[PDB]
Amino acid sequence: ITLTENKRKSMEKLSVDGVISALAFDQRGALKRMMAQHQTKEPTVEQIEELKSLVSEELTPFASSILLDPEYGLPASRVRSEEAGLLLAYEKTGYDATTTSRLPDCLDVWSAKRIKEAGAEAVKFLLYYDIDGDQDVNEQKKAYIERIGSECRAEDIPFYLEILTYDEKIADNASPEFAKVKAHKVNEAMKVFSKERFGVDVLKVEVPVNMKFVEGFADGEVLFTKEEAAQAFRDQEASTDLPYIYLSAGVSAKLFQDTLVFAAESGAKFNGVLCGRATWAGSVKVYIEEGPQAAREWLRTEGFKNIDELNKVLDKTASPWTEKM
Amino acid sequence: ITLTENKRKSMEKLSVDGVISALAFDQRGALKRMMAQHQTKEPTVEQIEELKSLVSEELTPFASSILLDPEYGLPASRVRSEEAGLLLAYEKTGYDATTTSRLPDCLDVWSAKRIKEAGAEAVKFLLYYDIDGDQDVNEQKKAYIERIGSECRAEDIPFYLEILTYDEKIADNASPEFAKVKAHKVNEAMKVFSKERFGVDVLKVEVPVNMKFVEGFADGEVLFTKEEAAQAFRDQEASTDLPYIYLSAGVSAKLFQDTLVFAAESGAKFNGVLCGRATWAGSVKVYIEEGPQAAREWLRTEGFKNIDELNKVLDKTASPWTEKM
Ligand SMILES: O=C[C@H](O)COP(=O)(O)O
Ligand SMILES: *[C@H](CO)COP(=O)(O)O
Ligand SMILES: [Ca+2]
Ligand SMILES: [Ca+2]
Ligand SMILES: [Ca+2]
Ligand SMILES: [Ca+2]
Repeated sequence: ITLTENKRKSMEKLSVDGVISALAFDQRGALKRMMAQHQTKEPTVEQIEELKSLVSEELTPFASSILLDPEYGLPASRVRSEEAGLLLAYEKTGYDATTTSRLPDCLDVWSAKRIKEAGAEAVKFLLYYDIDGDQDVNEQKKAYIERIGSECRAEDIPFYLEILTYDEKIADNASPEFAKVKAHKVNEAMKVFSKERFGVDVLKVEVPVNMKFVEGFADGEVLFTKEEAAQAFRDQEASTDLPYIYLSAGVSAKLFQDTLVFAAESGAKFNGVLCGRATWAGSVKVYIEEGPQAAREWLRTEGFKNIDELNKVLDKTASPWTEKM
Repeated sequence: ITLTENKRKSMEKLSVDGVISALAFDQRGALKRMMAQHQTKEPTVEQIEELKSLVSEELTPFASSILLDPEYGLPASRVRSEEAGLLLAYEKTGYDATTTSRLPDCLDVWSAKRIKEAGAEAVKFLLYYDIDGDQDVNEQKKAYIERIGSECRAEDIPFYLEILTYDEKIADNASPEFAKVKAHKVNEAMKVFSKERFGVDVLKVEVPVNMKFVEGFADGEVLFTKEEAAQAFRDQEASTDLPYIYLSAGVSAKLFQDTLVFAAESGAKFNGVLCGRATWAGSVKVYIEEGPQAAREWLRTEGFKNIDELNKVLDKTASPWTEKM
């Protein structure tokens, strides 16, 4: 539903047996903030590019594909395992914090055609979306996604749409107040962007619940029973017929793995993950303070353990996207 | 050079016997300024939408198609002649005069898909381009046209690219200084955007010379001879294999008509025109002052006479785009 020959071939290069076990490292401003916590000077371009190349070289042998940004990640893309596919990010990093609109914007000197010419098997785009937000803002966001979806249809390259939800009136998405509305924000946004007019091939989405407030997982206030959390996962599955994959949102590797198990037990038929920080977060401190060689040894030990255990979990929880397309 | 079935059918709906005799009325800010100089109050949306409808309803019976803007011309597009095709402008009007980059920008809540859904047979986009300008600026512009070209391929709708040339250093493009380089600006820009990667189907371009400085046409200072001018047109013909049409550029109708004859004599194989103010400008004064009914009679008399004379010149100067495709 309903891949062209070329789009199918690219999807196969990004997955194994219909499951996407992709490594995500297109973070730019978020990576800079992480490195800023560990050194005096400002993170330089050589540091950004080198660290991306280390993660790509050491960990892509254990992923079906890697997501990188064209601004700092092109060197890293050339050192990935020959068995791993490539996704390239298309959006500018971050958003304007002085306003609530968080309007999307493509990299200035890039296009879907140039992403394909750079060797990518997919275009990835991040959209911030408040389903309950200003209707004129959301009309502009939907028109923008339509353009990108049309680009990808013309270039015949899969369109991976990442949706991060928020509320114009809630400052912290980690708060209990946002947790109470998160399922609504996520599942209704997925329903909108599963419409044919947007040309999405795979949705990259948050889990529809903040697991730190679910019974059995919560260390403090409990907002949801397990059955209530399970129902949010079943609503998410009932919100789209497209393939969708989960992002880690920077939670610990263990919590993300436990969440995937819970998702599968609840009835969610997710088709993999695009997991970033939960895998390689710890390499940042080591690289900045210890250097590149020490970072390699971290990736070969702690990094491998994160992605290896994730792969074991994906093997028993994820469903193949070939059942949907 | 090649067209899909639907792109070819749309091109036929925009032309007559392979000739494009299109009426241009996508003006917005410029039209508002023409109205402001005839009344005290500020022009209203109702006035703008009504005048576009009068022009569309009265003059489209004598044109192969009409170019309108989605912001005020959608009512006018519905009262157009059944035999006239529709083109819709896609770009935001004007440019920021505080800088020299003149970067393109699409209408916020529009896309090629929505333009097609609004009933258009083609997408029209305007690009300001200085072939000698800042290389990074032009790289961003080229990337931008690639996206729009890809959209139009996906939606299977002809892409009409309008190129207006300028110089980052020369303020007035009507000056003698700019006339001595206009041929370089026009012809070289046509070479760039004739490349397959931009997906252009038709170019809306200026004549490669300021005829007001050509021997026999200039009422004062003479910069070029007819032989030098004729060579500029032959260079323009040799700069693209795509169909291309001339824009009136606001010059007098008589001068524009004489330029089409001179172009055909020099060897230019242009495929039509997109003429606007030179055909209907006189109705603005009548409409604002004498009202909508007086403007209608002006269009049925003087307005018809203008477009009728133009069509008679086109029948003796324009070449069919079917000979290039
Ligand atoms: O630039 C600021 C953003 O919050 C960082 O996120 P990003 O690196 O994924 O674009
Ligand atoms: C998506 C990045 O583009 C996945 O990032 P993550 O750290 O897992 O949330
Ligand atoms: Ca091999
Ligand atoms: Ca489903
Ligand atoms: Ca299973
Ligand atoms: Ca005619």
